[PDB]
Amino acid sequence: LTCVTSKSIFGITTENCPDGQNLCFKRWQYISPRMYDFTRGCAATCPKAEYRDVINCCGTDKCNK
Repeated sequence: LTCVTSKSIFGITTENCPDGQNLCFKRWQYISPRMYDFTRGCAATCPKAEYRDVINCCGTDKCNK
């Protein structure tokens, strides 16, 4: 599995996920009422987000682009 790890106007950076990591993720991390921080990459499991966070996972190449 290959996942996107960063994206902008320049394009995307991708990573061939390590062994056992067969999901891509997108995560919104609550920082404060007016701020969320965004990450995306490879994962082994799709953890349940704690309150105020959102985590979405998928299992096909570059699905988190």
